[PDB]
Amino acid sequence: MSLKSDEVFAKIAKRLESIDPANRQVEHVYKFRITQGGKVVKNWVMDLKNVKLVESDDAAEATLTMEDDIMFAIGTGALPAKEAMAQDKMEVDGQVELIFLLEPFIASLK
Ligand SMILES: CCCCCCCCCCCCCCCC(=O)O
Repeated sequence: MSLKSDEVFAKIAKRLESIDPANRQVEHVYKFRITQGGKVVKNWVMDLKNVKLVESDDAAEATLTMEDDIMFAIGTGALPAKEAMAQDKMEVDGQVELIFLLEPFIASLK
C-alpha cells in the first residue's frame, strides 16, 4: 500500500510542474535515500529534467539522505531542515546552495 513518505515524492514532483519554463532557477540531478531506522531501504532520484521523481540510485551532483520519518516531516515542511540536521539526525552531502534551493520549495508541499 501507499505510505506517508510516498506523498512527499509526489508533492515534490507535482511542484516541479509549477516552475514555468519562461523562468527557471536551478535544475540538476539529485539523490534521495530512504533509510529505515539506520540502514537504507531504497533509492530515489529527482528527475528535474523531465519534472518527475523516480526511484533509482546514481552518481548525482548532490546526495540527500533522510529517513522515512523525516521524509514526511521535511517534505511537508513540518520540521526545520536546519535544526533537524543540526542534531546530526540527517546525513546530506551536496552544495549548500543547491540544497538551499529546495528549502523555500518545501512549503509548496503539504
Ligand atoms: C533542502 C531539502 C528539501 C527537500 C524537499 C523540497 C524539495 C522541493 C523541490 C524543488 C526542486 C527545485 C525546483 C526549482 C528548479 C526549477 O524547476 O527551475
